[PDB]
Amino acid sequence: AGLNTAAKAKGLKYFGSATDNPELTDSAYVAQLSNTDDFGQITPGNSMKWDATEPSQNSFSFANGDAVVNLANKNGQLMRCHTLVWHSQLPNWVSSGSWTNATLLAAMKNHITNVVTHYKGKCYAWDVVNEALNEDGTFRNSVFYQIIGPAYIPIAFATAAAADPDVKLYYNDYNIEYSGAKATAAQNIVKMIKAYGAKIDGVGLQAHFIVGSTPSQSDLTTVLKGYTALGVEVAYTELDIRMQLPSTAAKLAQQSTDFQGVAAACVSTTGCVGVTIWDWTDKYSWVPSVFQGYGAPLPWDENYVKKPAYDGLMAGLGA
Ligand SMILES: O[C@@H]1[C@@H](O)[C@H](O[C@@H]2CO[C@@H](O)[C@H](O)[C@H]2O)OC[C@H]1O
Ligand SMILES: O[C@@H]1[C@@H](O)[C@H](O[C@@H]2CO[C@H](O)[C@H](O)[C@H]2O)OC[C@H]1O
Ligand SMILES: *[C@@H]1O[C@H](CO)[C@@H](O)[C@H](O)[C@H]1NC(C)=O
Repeated sequence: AGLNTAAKAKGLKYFGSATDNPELTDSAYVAQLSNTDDFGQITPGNSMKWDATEPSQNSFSFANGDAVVNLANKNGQLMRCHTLVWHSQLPNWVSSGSWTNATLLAAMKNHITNVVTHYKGKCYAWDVVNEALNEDGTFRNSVFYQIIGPAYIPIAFATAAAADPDVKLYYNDYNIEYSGAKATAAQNIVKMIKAYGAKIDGVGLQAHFIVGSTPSQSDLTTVLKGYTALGVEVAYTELDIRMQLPSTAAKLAQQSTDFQGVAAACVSTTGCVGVTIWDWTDKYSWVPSVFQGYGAPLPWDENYVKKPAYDGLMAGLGA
């Protein structure tokens, strides 16, 4: 009947979509987001980030995040919660602080404890740390890495695990979906967390790909298995496949085969629990404002109509 029913038929936990609060006032959008044939899981695109949830130190703000959880709860959808420690979308107080290891650690831990406890029981997974790596596999020079060092990553995991012992704790990153230094470094982050003694349950593969330059099914699968071999689960967390504009029939067909291979890679890897697309309609994609000249990244167009990519995903799911 749809992407999520097809996904569950193959043993995945869900097919899902990100969303954001301004889109929840569009009744046609909400109708399809709420179609559980297609979406069994929701991620908030913005309202669980640090700037949204802790705009001032120890001053938490949950209304916008809770509005997304309320929509998922209405529909019986699972939630992925996104994201606790990330260098982007930080409030001014974090980025402008004069910190010591001890003072920034205390602020970070308090952020994690508060936000994870707030959403205790409500999340399938958290993206505990996002985007910790450079492309060469070195650590990104975020405030957290500059002040705390590598230990910030396992400390974050351990803090989240104390606050909610049942939720799956993920490390989430982009360009870790294909073989290379960054993916190896992400495997090493799993290993480092466990060597510290902290819990990590999953690796989140963003999957922000480009039409005609998408990793192949074989390389996707080799990489997924490289993480599941470590005793963690995997998911594609932010899938979109942006095209160089303008859209054409040929590019739409190529985008279908690109999405097809991602779904098929996940089915072929035991331990791949699901796929989340980063929103579901081109109308609301983040892409065009960030990647100049690119767009039309999703399985529905800006008029809420299925594109050939929808059929590619169904075909990759074996439906
Ligand atoms: O609305 C936008 C969001 O869709 C966007 O989300 C980020 C996209 O890049 C991924 O790497 C991040 O993990 C994800 O949160 O953030 C910017 C915002 O304007
Ligand atoms: O906020 C960041 C973006 O800067 C980032 O961009 C990558 C760069 O390498 C690629 O071409 C990949 O397709 C892009 O998505 O993307 C993720 C986002 O976190
Ligand atoms: C910060 O302190 C923790 C001990 O609380 C430690 O694990 C970490 O390595 C320290 N980092 C730096 C740069 O001192």
